[PDB]
Amino acid sequence: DTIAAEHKQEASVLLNLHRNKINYLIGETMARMTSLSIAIDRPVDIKKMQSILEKTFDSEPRFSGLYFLNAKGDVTASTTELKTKVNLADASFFIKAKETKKTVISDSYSSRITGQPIFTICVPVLDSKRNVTDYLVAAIQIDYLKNLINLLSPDVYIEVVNQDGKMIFASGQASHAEDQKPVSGYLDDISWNMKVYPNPVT
Amino acid sequence: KDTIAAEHKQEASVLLNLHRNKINYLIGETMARMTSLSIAIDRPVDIKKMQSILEKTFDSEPRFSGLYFLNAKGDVTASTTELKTKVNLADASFFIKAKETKKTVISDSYSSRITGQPIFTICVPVLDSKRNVTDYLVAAIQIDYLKNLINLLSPDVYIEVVNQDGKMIFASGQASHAEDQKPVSGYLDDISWNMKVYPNPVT
Repeated sequence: DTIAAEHKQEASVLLNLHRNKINYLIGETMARMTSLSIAIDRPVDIKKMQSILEKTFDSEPRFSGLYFLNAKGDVTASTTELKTKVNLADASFFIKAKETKKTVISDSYSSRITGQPIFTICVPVLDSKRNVTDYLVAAIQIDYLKNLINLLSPDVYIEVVNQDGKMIFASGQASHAEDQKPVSGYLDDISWNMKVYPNPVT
Repeated sequence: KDTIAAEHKQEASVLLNLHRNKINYLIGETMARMTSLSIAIDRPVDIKKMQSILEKTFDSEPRFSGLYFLNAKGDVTASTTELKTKVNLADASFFIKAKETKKTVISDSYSSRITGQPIFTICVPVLDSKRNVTDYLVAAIQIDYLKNLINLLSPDVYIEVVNQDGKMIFASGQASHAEDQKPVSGYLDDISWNMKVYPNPVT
């Protein structure tokens, strides 16, 4: 009954290793975007913004894309080469960012631009008068996070789920989890619950 | 029991990673913050606008002793700390290393030439397009702030932070608690600081 105890500890240690890596990713990304939003000289040269987004996005496989929105929510700069004009004024994160005038981290969803699952960090750009003028938007690929976890822990079963039971992603074979209770824990900045299943004793 | 020992040894290995990761994050996030500045600032750099960005950045960030901006010569030309007499940092270890390497540098701990407090600095060279160093972003962080961070979670364990040469960076907790214990220890990612967490003893 006590190889079990060790397997439960190993799980708890994976839980922490893994939340940290993701909490870092998100925290660092917010930090970068916040820097950009402060350092932009007004009025914004859209071409200049574009080159900065490209420099930033280069070599960070984490990013699905990075985008700049006008006050109306039209994508005005984009690391993804667009085939139509895109407007995001209807996305919850947009609406929430506009309202709160605070940074926002969205739930997962399927990218309007790339069609794959992602979640985004949105940072409104403010005025002297504290009006939102523009929005910086970084989108992170969910699958990137899956693989991050899957390469370090292929033989554990780990699922991440949001507050409403939506499956964000799952790593490993669910078989490795049978007769197991999972060790769980929420992330810092999104309300995703990670669940790490102890391995069974042999 | 030996059973309860291995447990406390692990309670401590859990603390090592917890705290290492917290500092590792603190440093990396700060680097990222400065890196993004160098990238997005219009060049050539306007110090008025620079001065304002540093102030905005230093806002709600008890992390910092201060943010500074240096020119190629090492003169502090923007600062979040009200300066009396013109300051130059060309002689600073980290400055020399930064000019040289044209890469980000994380200093060891030392006493602030500016605030007289114990700090360590992150120095990010600002490069022109021909890859020449034109300026330097400098972020100073209070060692105090880090002590508090550890203390906040584990005020009842003994944690020692020491550099590659045996210099005490800081200690958190009462050393009484370390008696008869071997520490679970490990180095940070971006500074050569070795963190040592001493298991709690048995009831």
